[PDB]
Amino acid sequence: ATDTGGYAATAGGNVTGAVSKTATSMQDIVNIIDAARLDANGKKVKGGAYPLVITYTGNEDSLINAAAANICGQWSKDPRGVEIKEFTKGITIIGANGSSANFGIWIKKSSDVVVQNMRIGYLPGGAKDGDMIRVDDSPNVWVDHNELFAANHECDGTPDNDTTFESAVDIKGASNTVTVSYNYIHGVKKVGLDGSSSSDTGRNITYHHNYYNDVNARLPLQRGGLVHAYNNLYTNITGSGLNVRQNGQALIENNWFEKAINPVTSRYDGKNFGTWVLKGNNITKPADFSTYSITWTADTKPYVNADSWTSTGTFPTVAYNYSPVSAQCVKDKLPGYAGVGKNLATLTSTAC
Ligand SMILES: [Ca+2]
Repeated sequence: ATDTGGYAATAGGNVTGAVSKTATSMQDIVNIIDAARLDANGKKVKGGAYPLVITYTGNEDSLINAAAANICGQWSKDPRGVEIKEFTKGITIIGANGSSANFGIWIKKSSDVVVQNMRIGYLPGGAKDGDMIRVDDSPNVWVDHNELFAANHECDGTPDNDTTFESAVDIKGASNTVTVSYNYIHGVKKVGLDGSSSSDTGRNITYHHNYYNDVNARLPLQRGGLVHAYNNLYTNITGSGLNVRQNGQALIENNWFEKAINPVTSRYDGKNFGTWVLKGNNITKPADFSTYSITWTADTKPYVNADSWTSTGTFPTVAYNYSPVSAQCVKDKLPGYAGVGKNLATLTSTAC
């Protein structure tokens, strides 16, 4: 019921007393959440009055298709997103098949929120934090079976030459336990941070069974804490992958890396290098780099790359229960389980 296969343990809105609602538009989602804060007497209840299961049936393909055709006109528009602020009764936002959104989900100071089967893409407002999914000061969040996409490209003359599009899954603050699973993330320059700054360290996050394709960096950009990445398929990484910083620890197991530049590294700070424990990935030694097109580059400040493909530290005993399939099975099967319209199907060895 509360098993996500990672550090997050939540059933979201699928609990006792849950109220099911259908949202046909972004504004409905907003109105529905607002109504869920009132008690039988019409007075607001801190954290929400009752649990919710919102089924989003909206479709914004027209907005998405128009944006895909004019990539550079997106960054300067107003950002669009539904905010889930201080809602702790339990909430699940699940898209209907055929559903789509050109707006993001921004979670702040909440807990026990699950967002599933949502196809989100080409969001406007990259220069004003137009994230697809943001988890801020929010423990027990599960982002599962979603398709997050844009174009892995940077337009000219954008603020900081970094704002053509914002991130897919940014995690920051006290979001102590989070699970990011079965997502199909493609065409994204900045996938997601795990800590917004050098001081924003900590958290225990699990990234499992995600399919990354044509992404530039931040898988994630980790600042301290623990990150467990297993059964992910990493292909066409154009910049860097898992960047473990501020003495963070990562357990990188049974993943498949292919056509990736700097898949596992610790760079951009020049100090306080993170560590990684590598085991069961398709790459087992430097000899495999050529086999899978793994390239390494240096940085202008002191850095550490896993070009020796050896463990550089340790990792505490993994709390939860999980059963990873082989890296080969991920490569062969994952694409059919990750994303939307897969009916939240999970990959087990039985299917390998
Ligand atoms: Ca952001």
